[PDB]
Amino acid sequence: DILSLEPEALQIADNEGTEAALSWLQARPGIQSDRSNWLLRLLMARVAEQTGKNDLALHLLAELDERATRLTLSQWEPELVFEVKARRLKLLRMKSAKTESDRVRLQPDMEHLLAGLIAIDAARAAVLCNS
Repeated sequence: DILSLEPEALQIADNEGTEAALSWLQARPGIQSDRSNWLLRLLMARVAEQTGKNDLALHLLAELDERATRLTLSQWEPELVFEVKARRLKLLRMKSAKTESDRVRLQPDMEHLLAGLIAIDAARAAVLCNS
């Protein structure tokens, strides 16, 4: 999107020091979600490798790579996985009211999905707790 396109951090690293460029990279206010949180260290790695440091680039990427083998299913792209689970809840309110004898066990199939949404976006889920 936008967070991995910052060429002006190279425009500080050749005026102020390469330590000062890494200090500039953390104090940008946009880094909220885990996608832009992870790409920022690669941007820190690009500034570190370009100007002649080339040893901090390993530890910037190794501290990147351990948590790179995570963030799998609903961490990256939370807008997509929220579209999946909101449909499985909206379909469960149609299948019942024809066999009224197995509705005593639908509640974990709802209240785990209904707790699967509050871990993603608590604002959009509040118009789904209606009866």
